[PDB]
Amino acid sequence: AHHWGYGKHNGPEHWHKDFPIAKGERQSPVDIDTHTAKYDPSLKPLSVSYDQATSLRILNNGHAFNVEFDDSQDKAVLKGGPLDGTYRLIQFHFHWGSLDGQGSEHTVDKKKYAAELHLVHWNTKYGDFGKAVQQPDGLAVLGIFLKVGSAKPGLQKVVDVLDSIKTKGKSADFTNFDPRGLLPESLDYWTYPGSATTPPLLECVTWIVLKEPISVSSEQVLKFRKLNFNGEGEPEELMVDNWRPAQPLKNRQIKASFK
Ligand SMILES: NS(=O)(=O)c1nc2ccccc2s1
Ligand SMILES: [Zn+2]
Repeated sequence: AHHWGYGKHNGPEHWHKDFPIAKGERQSPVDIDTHTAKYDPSLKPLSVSYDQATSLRILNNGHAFNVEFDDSQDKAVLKGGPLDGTYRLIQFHFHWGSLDGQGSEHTVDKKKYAAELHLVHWNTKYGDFGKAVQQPDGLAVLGIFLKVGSAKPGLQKVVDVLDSIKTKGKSADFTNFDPRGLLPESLDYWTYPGSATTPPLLECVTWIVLKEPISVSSEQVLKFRKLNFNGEGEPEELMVDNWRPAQPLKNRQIKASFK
């Protein structure tokens, strides 16, 4: 079974041994060089339709926590932008640092943000998530940077439940959470073809990374950093620095939706 992580012996630099696609041609995340990203006037506005999103549960999976959604019909969908077709929200999660100066997976002109939110959606033309991840256009991940400043009121419900899912394998009911409260004002974005950022690192993702970060408070992110990678009763390993660093861009172009 999987033994990868973000510790001292099993971290990103080791993943390729079990998952050789780690050294593939379309791996994520990447550094976004803002000057080299070309404005593409053919890119459409992003359609984020979360009005009917139905959250169910929050889970500490040992590498992050996932806020899970009922994806058994088109309730919360992403379309437009660079996408063809309709992509259904399945879960969101975050990556964050041990300090505010790191935590994001994507970087912007080498800048690291304190954290990064990933809203994961699967292409409905493939019928289920597990089939979608086997396709080059199977997933669309909306990435949103977090900076530390003013609190995000829409995040507080998430923060407050974390004490109940401290350790790996714990979950809690988490209904009625509205992901719209995690979105910045602007939907300007960068897009490129890439991969999942955790094993198995499948090359199935159209990345949509919003330019505008959301602000969260230092107290909010401090509570992320109280989570544990370990299971109950095991030696405490704080869940921090659960980010994969930037990977080679290779033969890819990053496009901008904005001038
Ligand atoms: N961190 S992320 O790319 O949003 C992501 N990682 C994974 C791993 C397995 C399946 C899907 C995804 S989507
Ligand atoms: Zn992620």
